[PDB]
Amino acid sequence: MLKRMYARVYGLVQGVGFRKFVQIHAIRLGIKGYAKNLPDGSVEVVAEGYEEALSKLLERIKQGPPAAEVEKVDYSFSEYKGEFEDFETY
Repeated sequence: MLKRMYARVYGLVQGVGFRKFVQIHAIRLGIKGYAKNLPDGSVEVVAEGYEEALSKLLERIKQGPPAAEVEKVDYSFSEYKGEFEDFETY
């Protein structure tokens, strides 16, 4: 039922509202975790919730808002730990 999803996102994905787009969708889907800006310009997303919710969020992560140029997303799944209480940015 529940999983953790990790995604790393490459392209033009900083300074373009990419994480605001991801956050709005994560909240709608009941997902907790975070989207973190890495120094190299990539974004890490850690997301926990229902597996179907994560599948839907992954679609949005790959899509991005129009200003974002999403070129590649590497992702994987692991055990839901249930420790996140909100969806944050770092």
